[PDB]
Amino acid sequence: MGLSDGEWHLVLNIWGKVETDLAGHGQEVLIRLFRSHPETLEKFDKFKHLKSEDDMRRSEDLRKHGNTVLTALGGILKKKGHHEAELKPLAQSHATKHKIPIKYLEFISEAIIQVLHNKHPGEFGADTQAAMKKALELFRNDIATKYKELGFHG
Ligand code: HEM
Repeated sequence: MGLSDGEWHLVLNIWGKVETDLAGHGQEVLIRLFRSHPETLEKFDKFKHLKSEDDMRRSEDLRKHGNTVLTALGGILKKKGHHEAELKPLAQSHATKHKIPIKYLEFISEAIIQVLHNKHPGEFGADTQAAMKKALELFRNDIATKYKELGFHG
C-alpha cells in the first residue's frame, strides 16, 4: 500500500503543476466527476441546480469548492506516508455531515487522474500516473479505515 520515495517524488512532481492553480484544476475535477457520475452531484445541495457543463464552468461557487478540495488533498499528498493528522478530519467530515461512500471517492480519484492526464500530458506519463493512482488508493483506503471507526460503512 505504501509508496516509495521515488513514487512520492513522481506524485509531487505532477502536484507541483497542479499547485499553481488549485481552483482551476479543482473545478475541472468536479466537472468531470459530475459528468462521468451524475449521481455524485446529488450529494451537493449547492450545485444540484447546475444542469450543464457551461453552467458548471460559470459557477464561482463550484470553482471555489474545487480549490477547497484540492487544497485539502495537496496537504495530504505533501505529507506522503505520514498524513494521519490531515486525513482524519476529512474522513470525519465525509462520514458525518456529508456521508460520502468510498465508491464516490474512487470516482473522484478517477476524475483527478483524467484531469491531470488531459492538462499535463508531458509531466503525467505512465509511471507518474501509476504513482498518483497509488497515492489516491492509499488516501481512500485510509479514509475507509476511519469510516469504519466512525460507524459508516462507506
Ligand atoms: C479527494 C477527495 C475529496 C476531498 C479532498 C474533499 C474535500 C472536501 C473539503 C475540504 C470539504 C470542506 C471541509 C470539510 O467538509 O472537511 C468538503 C466538503 C464537502 N464534500 Fe468533499 N472532498 C472529497 C470528495 C468528495 C466527494 C467524492 C463528494 C461527493 C460525491 C464530496 C462531498 C462533499 C460535500 C457535499 C461537501 C460540503 C459542500 C458544502 O460546503 O456545501 N466530497 N470536501
